[PDB]
Amino acid sequence: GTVWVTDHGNNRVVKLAAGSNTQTVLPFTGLNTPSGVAVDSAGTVWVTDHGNNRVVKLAAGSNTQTVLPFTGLNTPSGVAVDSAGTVWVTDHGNNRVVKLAAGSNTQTVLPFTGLNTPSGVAVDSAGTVWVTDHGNNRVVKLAAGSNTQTVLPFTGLNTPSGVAVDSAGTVWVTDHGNNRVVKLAAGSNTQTVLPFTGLNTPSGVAVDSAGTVWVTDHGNNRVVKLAAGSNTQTVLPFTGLNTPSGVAVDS
Ligand SMILES: [Mg+2]
Repeated sequence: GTVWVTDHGNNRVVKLAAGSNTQTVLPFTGLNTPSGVAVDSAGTVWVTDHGNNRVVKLAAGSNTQTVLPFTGLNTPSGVAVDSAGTVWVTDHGNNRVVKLAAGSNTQTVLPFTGLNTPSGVAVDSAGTVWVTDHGNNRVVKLAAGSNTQTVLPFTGLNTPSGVAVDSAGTVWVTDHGNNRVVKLAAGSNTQTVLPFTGLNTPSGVAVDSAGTVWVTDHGNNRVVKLAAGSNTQTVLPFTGLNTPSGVAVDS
């Protein structure tokens, strides 16, 4: 239930530990316009350091930032990590999605086709990869071991900015251009719209195993949350956010 946020406008990553209402600032260094964040159950944090065309990670309680050995990134927009430690990145400026398997020294390009300005990525424990294909107003997926993408049956998306998936295969998307969050359950082809209100250019979404949903409400400099079944959003007690770009939660 810990929440991490890329506080883009302030070139920093903040967190609110489970049970705390006072954020901490993580000791990343030299970030610029950081665009997204991913975490694992060990509390390692990965960040797309967008303005520096790189991906960095920080282990829990450390003072060591590691630059991951990706190649040729341009304006990278989002990151996802699985329990095996593979890292996926939406390489926005190159219209592609790349990954580093844990322990690999060079990235792989995923066999998506026709992407434009991809904005975000999520993975599940089966290794399925979902991408917000922002420039085409759609969400695409590759199943583990497949090289044939499919397009999810969302409707009416505009400049979608981020995606999250749970262990049941439900998919949530920040439909940025429409100021809303939409979801599709696994066996569903009819989206619902979550009861957030007053969102402005929402930038990212995270879910936990209990079905709580957190959203970086970028245009209002805040993070909002709906617990599973809730109909009233809660503004988290972060302070000083500016143009926040992404959010990740752990269990
Ligand atoms: Mg973004």
